[PDB]
Amino acid sequence: TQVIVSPNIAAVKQGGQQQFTAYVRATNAKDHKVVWSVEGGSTGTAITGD
Amino acid sequence: DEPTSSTGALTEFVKKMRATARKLTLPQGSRDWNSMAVRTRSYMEDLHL
Amino acid sequence: TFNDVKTSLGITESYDIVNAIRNSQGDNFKSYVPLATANNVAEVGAGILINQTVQNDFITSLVDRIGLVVIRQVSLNNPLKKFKKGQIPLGRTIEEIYTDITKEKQYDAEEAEQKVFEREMPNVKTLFHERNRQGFYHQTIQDDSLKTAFVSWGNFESFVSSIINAIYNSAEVDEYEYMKLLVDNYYSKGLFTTVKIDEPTSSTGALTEFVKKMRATARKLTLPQGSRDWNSMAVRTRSYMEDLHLIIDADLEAELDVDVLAKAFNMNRTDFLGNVTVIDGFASTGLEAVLVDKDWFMVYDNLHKMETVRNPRGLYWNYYYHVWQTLSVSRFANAVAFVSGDVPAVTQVIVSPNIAAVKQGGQQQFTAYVRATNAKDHKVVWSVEGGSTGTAITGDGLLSVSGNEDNQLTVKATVDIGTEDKPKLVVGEAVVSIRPNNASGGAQA
Repeated sequence: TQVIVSPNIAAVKQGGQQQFTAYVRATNAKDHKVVWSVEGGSTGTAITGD
Repeated sequence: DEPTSSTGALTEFVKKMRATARKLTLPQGSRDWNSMAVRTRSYMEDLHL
Repeated sequence: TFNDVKTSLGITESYDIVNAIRNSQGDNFKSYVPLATANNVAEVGAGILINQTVQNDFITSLVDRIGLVVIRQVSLNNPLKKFKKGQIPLGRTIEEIYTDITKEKQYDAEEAEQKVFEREMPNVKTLFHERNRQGFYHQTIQDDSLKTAFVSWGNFESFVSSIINAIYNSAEVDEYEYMKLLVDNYYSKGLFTTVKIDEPTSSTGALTEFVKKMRATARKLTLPQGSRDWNSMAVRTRSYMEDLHLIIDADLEAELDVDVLAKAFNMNRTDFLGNVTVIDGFASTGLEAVLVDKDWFMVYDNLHKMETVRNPRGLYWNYYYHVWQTLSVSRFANAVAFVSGDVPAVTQVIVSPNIAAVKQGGQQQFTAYVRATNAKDHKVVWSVEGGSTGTAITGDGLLSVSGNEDNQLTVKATVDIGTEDKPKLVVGEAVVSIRPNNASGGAQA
């Protein structure tokens, strides 16, 4: 039904790294896969898996 | 889910907490929470988390 | 005395505001353009260091006088003096004793017939503090030559008083640096219980993830049953919430102050839960927010002695203010250092009472207490380095010495972390002396 992202508001230092956590809110326990992405910013600003 | 795993899993734990603690203290009681399965009733001043 | 000098003496002068700039551009320096005496104010308006005898502008034979003397006074106080615990006149060493809990046995009346007078030793760990610093603050005041430098008696006394307050400030400056040094000693020796955090300066989630580990450890330290961990001796001990002292620096306050509190409708729920004190130090790397019991500090005193001599040939006094202290750290109190950055997998392996004193042919079990930082790994590897030919420790800590065992032993509890090609070990150690048996000895059937 929805996805909740941990640290909904984040304020990260340049060069810093904030670990984010997805919380998939569901009914059937299929343990669904998350694709992480990021909008805006440079080429260097890129999210990894998890 | 583990409530320490996120903030979104934390509030989900609280909603399952407060819903359950209300069920234990309904005036009509239930069989669903003992292990002798009797219609018992708890009170809010008695529940210890 | 002095001959000529420049006015800029210790001045590096990033840019010349006087002629090279204010006379030069039509820029933001236009507010200083109409000032007629600006080239004088920019010259000596920082203060000068060498005083000339400037003549008078009209009667050139006259001189210009010092119109005011501003003796400026400072009072320097140790922020950690509330952790100081007393004074020792006689003696050097402190014997801090902890007694620990013991193990239950089962009731059985039939076995109790023959084991009335059986004996069971208590579990007592002790540690030791001894006197550390011996220093003095030499100062010399030559009162009679200093009468040439003043005109008022009220300024002469306020200056000679100030030099007496140059020591008693330095005795408070150096005592503070020694009480910070006990923290960084205790981290360098690897004895805090490190809670791995992120650097709170980077992301505000990493700040808010740090407040959670702060309040948890504070609640964990003060559980009424106590806890075996959180100290270096590994005993069950219980802290009081009024006795926890969170020692942060000034930057980590303003992170909590601007970010966390400013935006907290309920201030007491993200509070640090300690008696927060502020430093500007910890000196090492990643170390911050040391959360200790007040019994952690074992700072005692030995001598506060101001001893004076007067040279009568040259009219001066010497002021030797001796300070002798016992600056040390209890390990029976429990202490947490929230270290950001990368910390090892295992910080220390605490072992059993390290004074076992086992008879030949006897046995002794040695309990390892691994201070792991992250979650889980790390089976302990045991070792009997020391005497041999009979001395053999098992996979648990049983020693089982010998009949022939004479030399003291070094029971090692080894934990392998890291790379299999360069195995970094965290080796905890325990000592045991071997007293002779003298019965069931010699030869045997």
